[PDB]
Amino acid sequence: VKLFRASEPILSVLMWGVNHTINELSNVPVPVMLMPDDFKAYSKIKVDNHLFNKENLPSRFKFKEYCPMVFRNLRERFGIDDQDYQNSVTRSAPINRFLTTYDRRFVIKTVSSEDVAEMHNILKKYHQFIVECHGNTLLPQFLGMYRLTVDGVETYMVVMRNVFSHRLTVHRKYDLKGSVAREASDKEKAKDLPTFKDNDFLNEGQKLHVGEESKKNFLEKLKRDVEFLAQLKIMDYSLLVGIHDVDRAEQFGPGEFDPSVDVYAMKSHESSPKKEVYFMAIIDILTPEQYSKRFNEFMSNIL
Amino acid sequence: KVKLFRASEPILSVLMWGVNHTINELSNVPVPVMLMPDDFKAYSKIKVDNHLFNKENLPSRFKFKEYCPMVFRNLRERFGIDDQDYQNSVTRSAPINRFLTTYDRRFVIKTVSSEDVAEMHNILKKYHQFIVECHGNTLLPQFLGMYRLTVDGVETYMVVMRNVFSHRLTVHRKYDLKGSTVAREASDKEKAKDLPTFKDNDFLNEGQKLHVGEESKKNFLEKLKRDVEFLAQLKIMDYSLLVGIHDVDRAEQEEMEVEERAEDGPGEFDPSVDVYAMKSHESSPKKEVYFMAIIDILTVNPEQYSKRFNEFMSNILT
Ligand SMILES: Nc1nc2c(ncn2[C@@H]2O[C@H](COP(=O)(O)O)[C@@H](O)[C@H]2O)c(=O)[nH]1
Ligand SMILES: Nc1nc2c(ncn2[C@@H]2O[C@H](COP(=O)(O)O)[C@@H](O)[C@H]2O)c(=O)[nH]1
Ligand SMILES: Nc1nc2c(ncn2[C@@H]2O[C@H](COP(=O)(O)O)[C@@H](O)[C@H]2O)c(=O)[nH]1
Ligand SMILES: Nc1nc2c(ncn2[C@@H]2O[C@H](COP(=O)(O)O)[C@@H](O)[C@H]2O)c(=O)[nH]1
Ligand SMILES: Nc1nc2c(ncn2[C@@H]2O[C@H](COP(=O)(O)O)[C@@H](O)[C@H]2O)c(=O)[nH]1
Repeated sequence: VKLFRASEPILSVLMWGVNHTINELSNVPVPVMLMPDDFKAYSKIKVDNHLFNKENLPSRFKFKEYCPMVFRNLRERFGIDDQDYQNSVTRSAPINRFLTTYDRRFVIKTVSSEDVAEMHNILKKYHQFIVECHGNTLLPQFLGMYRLTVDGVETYMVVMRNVFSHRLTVHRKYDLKGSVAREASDKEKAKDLPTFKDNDFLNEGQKLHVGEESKKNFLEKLKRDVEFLAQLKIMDYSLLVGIHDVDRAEQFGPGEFDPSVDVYAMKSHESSPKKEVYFMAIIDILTPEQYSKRFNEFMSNIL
Repeated sequence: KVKLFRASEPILSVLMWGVNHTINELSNVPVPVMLMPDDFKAYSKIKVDNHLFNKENLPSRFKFKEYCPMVFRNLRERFGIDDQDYQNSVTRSAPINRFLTTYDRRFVIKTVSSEDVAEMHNILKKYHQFIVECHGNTLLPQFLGMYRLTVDGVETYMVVMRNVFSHRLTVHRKYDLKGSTVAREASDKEKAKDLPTFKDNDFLNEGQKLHVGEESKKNFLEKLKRDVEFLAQLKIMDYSLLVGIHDVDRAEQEEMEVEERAEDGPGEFDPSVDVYAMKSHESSPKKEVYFMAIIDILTVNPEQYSKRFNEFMSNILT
């Protein structure tokens, strides 16, 4: 029994919406291949309830899903069961725009009209790339795209796999581009979880010890990714890096995690100083050669 | 577990889609302690525009309206119908025949007019009360859902009710009885149909009689009494008693000829399912099952119509 109780009616519509579309899809046969029209397709539902079911939900609202067959396919290729996706969004209000499902597995990002256009723009190629690389990639994993209409207002959302662990705490965040010079602001430098940048990183001497095992895979991955982003003539994307300090945690065991769920996590190396878990993925790709090449190096340095 | 809502006509796919949709939604809605007055003016309305998506069985564009859903859910409960069952009966496979039956013959789906839906609203509060205080024991139509479908910009109203007839037992003869003083008979056109709808004068001509025996006759006549009086209270007129007769032996042979043909439990029913069914008196000639319900509830005035109706239906059985 799902009430879709959330701190805000937008979020209730979202939960209602994700629940409705996933159910709907469960009655849609899984096709032998995606078709070009699936890339221009959408489900639209308009709800108008008179004197009924008002407790958590608005009486009137619209919910639109973009390209449901493509995103259902992406979920699969990313190793994600539709029923778990649904459960993550609906069992409980997502929490604090940049939201997270209650179980921290999926990030829910508000985006713009042009963003959604940019997405349509790259979606066939992005899909094809996901196929070719068998789901293994540092790129953002796009799970669903949606427009909500509440109180006459439209709101676009993209749902992604969370870069960070969902049960492990992060002690560092470093947004990295590799160019110029970027730093953390005074105002921000004193927040609980500071979003440091390139220079703040190098001026700390911070390195990441994953061995040459993990580094070989990671770098091979990184280049094919940024090459793809470049071939798409895209840029200004960062490498989000999270650092979890095991020991500090002690102040179901520490450092323990499920690689199939925390897809970006990486164990520290034997021959390494402190014991930690790193999280590394490419974020912010919705907007060339020079940027890629550079970003590729700067990243291959800290490691 | 996939449901395609495959059907001969888009309207039917939409119906299946809608009952399925509204039942799931209702499942995330607490069962109230009691119904509230707004519940009697409530409705749900969904509007779908699919673009290049999910077009095999459903239209791309349609609307589904459920009237007073909280009331009808509660009605289903008081008639001992589980929502899952109802949903399955409607959605597992297309209704068949406007007048439809669920593929499993448990429920009837009648296409009705805007006026009908209006009349349903007029009487809905009192009907519910009357169903509460007779504990669901009535010859009246038992209403389970009311819907408006929209396909190709055309509106279609439907009411879902329980089948007057058994869902297993075959009917071999049926009558529509009113008791009117006017003449009422089966047309020449009708008589040549497979299962003709005979009328008042045909039933009398045939010397027909229904042998239910005294304990059942009383329980029936007591239902009829409050039912018609209730209908009388409301402005209601010109409803009929639907009478279906099932011949036990004839069915046994028909079954027999059904196997032999393919080659190339004894006149009983569940009274919690076949709610209008009565066995024949243990002293009847032929062994029989009857089904008897009032239908169509949406000079002579209602009170006198009821009175007429009553005395006739009372002389129909023995
Ligand atoms: N916990 C978490 N934070 C993220 C993730 N992706 C991006 N972020 C953070 O959320 C912020 C909001 O997005 P942005 O400000 O870059 O538009 C980002 O700057 C980044 O610090 C993620 O997957 N998990
Ligand atoms: N008495 C009553 N009639 C209604 C109500 N809602 C719809 N109707 C009637 O039912 C028919 C169809 O209404 P519609 O739902 O198509 O607007 C019309 O005759 C309309 O007046 C209601 O809440 N109360
Ligand atoms: N659509 C709609 N129609 C109504 C509603 N209330 C009444 N009607 C229609 O208006 C007629 C007159 O209302 P009444 O005088 O019987 O209360 C009803 O028989 C019904 O057809 C309503 O709330 N919604
Ligand atoms: N099997 C079955 N037939 C019904 C039921 N109610 C009405 N009918 C049939 O529907 C017709 C009467 O309603 P009509 O659709 O003409 O208004 C008659 O042919 C009658 O036999 C029912 O509950 N079950
Ligand atoms: N009443 C009755 N009729 C039968 C029986 N067996 C066959 N008949 C009838 O006799 C005719 C021949 O049936 P058949 O033997 O060809 O199936 C058919 O009309 C069939 O309905 C039976 O056991 N009882």
